[PDB]
Amino acid sequence: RHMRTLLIDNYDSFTHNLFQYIGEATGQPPVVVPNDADWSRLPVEDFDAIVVSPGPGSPGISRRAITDSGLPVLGVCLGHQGIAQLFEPMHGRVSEVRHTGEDVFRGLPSPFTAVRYHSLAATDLPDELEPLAWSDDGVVMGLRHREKPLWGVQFHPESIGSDFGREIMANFRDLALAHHRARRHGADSPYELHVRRVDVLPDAEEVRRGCLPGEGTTFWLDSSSVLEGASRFSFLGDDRGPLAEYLTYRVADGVVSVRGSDGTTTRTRRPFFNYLEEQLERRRVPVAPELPFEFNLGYVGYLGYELKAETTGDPAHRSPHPDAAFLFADRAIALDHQEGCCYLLALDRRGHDDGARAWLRETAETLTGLAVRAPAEFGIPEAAAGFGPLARARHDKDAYLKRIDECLKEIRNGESYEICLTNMVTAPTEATALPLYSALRAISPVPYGALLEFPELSVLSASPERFLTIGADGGVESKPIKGTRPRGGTAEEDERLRADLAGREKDRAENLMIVDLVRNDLNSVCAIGSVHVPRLFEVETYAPVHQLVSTIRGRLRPGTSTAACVRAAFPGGSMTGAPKKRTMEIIDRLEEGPRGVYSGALGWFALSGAADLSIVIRTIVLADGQAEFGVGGAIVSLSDQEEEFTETVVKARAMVTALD
Amino acid sequence: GRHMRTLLIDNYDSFTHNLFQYIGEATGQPPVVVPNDADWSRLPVEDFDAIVVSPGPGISRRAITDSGLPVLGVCLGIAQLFGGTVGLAPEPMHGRVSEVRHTGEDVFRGLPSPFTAVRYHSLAATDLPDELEPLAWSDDGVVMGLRHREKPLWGVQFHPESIGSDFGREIMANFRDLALAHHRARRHDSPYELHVRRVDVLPDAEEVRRGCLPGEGTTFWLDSSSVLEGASRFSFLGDDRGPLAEYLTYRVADGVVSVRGSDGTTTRTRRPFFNYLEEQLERRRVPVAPELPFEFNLGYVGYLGYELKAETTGDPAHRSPHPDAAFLFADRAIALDHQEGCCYLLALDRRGHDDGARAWLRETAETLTGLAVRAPGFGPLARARHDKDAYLKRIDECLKEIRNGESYEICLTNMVTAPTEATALPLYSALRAISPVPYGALLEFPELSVLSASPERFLTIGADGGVESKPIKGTRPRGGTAEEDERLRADLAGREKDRAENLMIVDLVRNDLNSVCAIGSVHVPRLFEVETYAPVHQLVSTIRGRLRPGTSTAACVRAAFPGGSMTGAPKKRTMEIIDRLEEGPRGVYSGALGWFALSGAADLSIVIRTIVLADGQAEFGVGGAIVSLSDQEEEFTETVVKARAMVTALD
Ligand SMILES: N[C@@H](Cc1c[nH]c2ccccc12)C(=O)O
Ligand SMILES: N[C@@H](Cc1c[nH]c2ccccc12)C(=O)O
Ligand SMILES: [Mg+2]
Repeated sequence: RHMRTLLIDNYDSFTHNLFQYIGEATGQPPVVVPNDADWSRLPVEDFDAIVVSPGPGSPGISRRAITDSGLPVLGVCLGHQGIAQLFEPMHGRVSEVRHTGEDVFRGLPSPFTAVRYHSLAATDLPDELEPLAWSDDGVVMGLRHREKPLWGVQFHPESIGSDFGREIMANFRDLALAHHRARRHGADSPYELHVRRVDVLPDAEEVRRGCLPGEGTTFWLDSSSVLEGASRFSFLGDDRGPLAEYLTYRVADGVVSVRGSDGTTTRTRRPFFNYLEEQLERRRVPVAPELPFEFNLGYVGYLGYELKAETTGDPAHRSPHPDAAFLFADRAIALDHQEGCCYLLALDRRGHDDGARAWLRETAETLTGLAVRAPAEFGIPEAAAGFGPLARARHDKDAYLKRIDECLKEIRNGESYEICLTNMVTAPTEATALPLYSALRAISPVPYGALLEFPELSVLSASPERFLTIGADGGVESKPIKGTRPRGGTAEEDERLRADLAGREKDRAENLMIVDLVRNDLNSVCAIGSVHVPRLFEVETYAPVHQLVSTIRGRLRPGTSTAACVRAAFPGGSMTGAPKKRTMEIIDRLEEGPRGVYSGALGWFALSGAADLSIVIRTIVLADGQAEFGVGGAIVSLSDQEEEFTETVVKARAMVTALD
Repeated sequence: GRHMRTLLIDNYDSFTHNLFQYIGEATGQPPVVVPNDADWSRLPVEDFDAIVVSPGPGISRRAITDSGLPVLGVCLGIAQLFGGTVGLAPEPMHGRVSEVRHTGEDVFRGLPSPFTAVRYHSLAATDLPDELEPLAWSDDGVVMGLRHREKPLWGVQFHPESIGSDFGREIMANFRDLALAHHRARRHDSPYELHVRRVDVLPDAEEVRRGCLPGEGTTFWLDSSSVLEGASRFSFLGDDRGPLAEYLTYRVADGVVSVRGSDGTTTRTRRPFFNYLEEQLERRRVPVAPELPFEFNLGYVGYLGYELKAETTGDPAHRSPHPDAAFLFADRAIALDHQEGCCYLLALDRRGHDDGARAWLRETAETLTGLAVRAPGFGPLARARHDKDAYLKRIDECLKEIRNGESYEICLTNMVTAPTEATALPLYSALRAISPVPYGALLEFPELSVLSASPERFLTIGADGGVESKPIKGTRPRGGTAEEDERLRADLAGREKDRAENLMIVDLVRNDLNSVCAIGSVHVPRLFEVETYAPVHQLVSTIRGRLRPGTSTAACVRAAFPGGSMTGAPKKRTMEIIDRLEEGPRGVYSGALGWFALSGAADLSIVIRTIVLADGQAEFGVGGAIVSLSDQEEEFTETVVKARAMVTALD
């Protein structure tokens, strides 16, 4: 559903201006009720946010909305003064307003112009209210309640002489969504989360080898590249805990297989995304304030491409691997690469003591023993050599050139605007997961690296791509990568190719169409006005390749689960193309087989409702003495067949090099 | 009344939810999304006001052809449906930007040319049938915009909602506006029949009053005494001699509507005036005549008295000595086109009969052709209700209310009365020569004569439901030299006090228009523009909106009356202060004077710089904004300055 806003009219001549601004900012008009209306009569349960309009004179139902309701409230002028009390003269004149950039003022430049309609201001402010903004005149322009979701502005955002009025109203809408997403959680948690900070940062690979079994189900979410703003944390754990479970899914059957600490495999004939939504709602646990990350344990694993059968796609091909595979992590180790410390997370059932407090104690001793001095740290045409000596692509060059030709025909007939045509390469190897991964992470250090060691398969990911980062507050971020340029080797040819990638209209167009596609997916589950693009066509360089990256953000609608958001956006637009449904049908025909783990999502669903998912690219799947890795690229009207083939070989190089 | 219901047909493409967002933000209401494989039988198409047809790689055909509703086709349709060609573009372009140049018409209203748009097509429109018309072109010479010349169909061969496009929200709002215009038009079984003859001669306006209208009897002269391009162009003259003509007056005391037929009998009706006017305009609806370059379709010409506030948001604190409303139902009018130099004659028959309307046109056409060959302090005996000492204390009282936060701005006015041995026409002749204005008016009614030298636009409302208000607030006198005027118009635009006085009224009128206008439609295209007339320099701001569907022209006037530029903010509480301190009625002054067209259009001035003649005495209102920064002596002197035009004309 969309969000519901109550606009309380205090009988001033500005209520209808606020009506317009709320309407434009939130995409839904507020329900207007008079101040002297009956409170007990009003269906306040139906409403999700109150805007208290300016009134004449000094600070009826706007009092009850603040004290009792418990709903998000925005006080405008006399509503602001109302919040200040319950807990020089300028009319139609402008002041420069300076602020901290928090809550209703986020995104706004300091200063910004606003008009004031008052002779009275909040001089002595109560201890439970903090000021957020001041006029050049030196009176309080913004305030907040430190616990309750209450906000005040001592100016008219909707005044013609004011700037960023719509933004302030969009910010209040955003604050109210996050408040109602945080109210869903109560005393309903079936687990107690124990946290322990250890003041050592051992090498992540020492933690994997030293703390995790070696044999059995393990996960390692590996920030092998650490850069301020891009990546900060690594996560590791195993299935040895008493409350830990391993979950698999087959589309063909449509059954969820679940292995507990009983040893029993439970078969449920249902869809995975609904299964996950249900478990995540039932197993809800609130985020810890002591943690600088929002992964407070939960599900770690991958969603395979073929899960499209439950989204907007057809079950055309069977994967030989599970279509979904997740460890429910009851215990995990978190490395903070910025601050140089560790966090130990362990689940106890809210009533019981299942040795969670004991695991924190034991693994803390182990980790301090691994803390030792941190050790010391390709171009074309050799990058475009082959897939390796023992390797065999599903489609050889000729077969792939014909699939590209078929893509160009489908685009000429106007069936697709962009096709992400991919190939699958299978090479025999006797290599074990961890040694092979140790070589890969050294070759291609990356923000979204991962080693999953599951019974059916090992996943060795050197992905740099963010699919969905969802906060517990309902904030969504997607960083689609599309537009690739090889490295030069010669640092002259390299920075030349980097500049070529940012400038070429072809690559910009490849990226833009995916930005529009991901915007569309997000808009289907996000609040009207929340979906925006703060960064377009940023260049990111990694050991193997130069990548064109765009950033899309949104805010989930109330009643939309984190699982619902991923379903709406799965499979990733950056791995399908536009329009998605018809493009995935073209992909089904030309690829003549499954993608499997490749072009799916890999990451975690937290018990806090937060999530962080990568796109599975630059990944080796190890199963039964065989390494298989996907490679692909965008086909558009302007594409050259030879160049597009060469691009799939280049993208394989990190995986080809790791294997030998 | 209600908000517009937009339908969005989903043609199975990854663009629908982006269009959903942009329609939502632009119109303030999310569209209903319907799959293209829906059943048109079961679909309640009657409940929807507009259709957006999403791009594709169904019921879209029935939407454009059958439905007969406003349609915006984006990318994928209208071209091919009306026997147009779908031919290959010079270069296929998917997610590729181009500069779009356009005429600035319909969906392109207010967009700069060029603007940037993203394209997702390999096919374009080469040839276009007579019925279709191109509105926009790309930088590689491809049609980017079209419309049907009759049916309300618009085509856009780019994605407005694409991240790489600009002014996408503006395009969807423009389409919403056009959809409101189509639905306001289709509503306008007519009781009357409108006859129009163009006469390519322009006589002197004052000689048409003397020659064509009688010296005694009920007459009107809407006088563009000042004529400037895009400000004033037309003058309207008429009398009550017609067979269907009616004189209509109202009293707030009784709440009685008195209508006087051309037979001579007067029929009385107990009904709130705005509810009567709405009811009559709804009954007497006659479509716009596109032969006419003006919107006045015949109808009611007259004034709304300040005391009508008792039936809007105000209290009946004082009874006007004059009628609280007074309108001549003009069945016959002379229209002067000062730009093109021709006269238009409008005459009204009843649908059933022929009452010599065709005859009146031919006769007065010969009369006008004949005339065009001939002619192509407050005063010495004046008495203010409040003398200086009294008016200064009413300002002191205004300042008390402002310090106690009861009002942000009070428009405190005085009423001046002076005896005169002068008749309506000679006095107005002097007044219009002294102070040429766009909204000059001579209304000669039985109870009173109204001599308006108002430059101020209250509400200009088109038949398409487009509303404009130009509130004036911030005044300065003229100077002796041209160099003195430049200083004073520079000073008026610069002072914080005058800018504040004006801004608060802009916020007030925006609020009034938003109560009756579509979400997103209300904007201020011009803020703090200085206009110069004979008596003073005026600080003027322009406000625009579009009426909600099911909001009458009369309903819009009711919601905005009295004008914010003559009350202050907040209007309800400030009008109570005015009631207390003025100790009597304003009457015609600070009311609204103009016309209500049978087409649903209206053009109303604010009554300022106006003399009322009744019982052989002249009376005129003057006032000004009182704010926290107001000096009493200065505010009083301001009222004496604004009297100069009325005082010089009387002397
Ligand atoms: N880079 C993430 C953690 C992470 C590493 N590899 C991943 C793979 C999938 C999901 C998350 C991750 C962070 O800093 O918080
Ligand atoms: N100036 C208006 C007509 C007009 C003149 N005086 C008026 C007084 C009231 C209303 C309208 C008018 C026009 O050109 O169209
Ligand atoms: Mg602004």
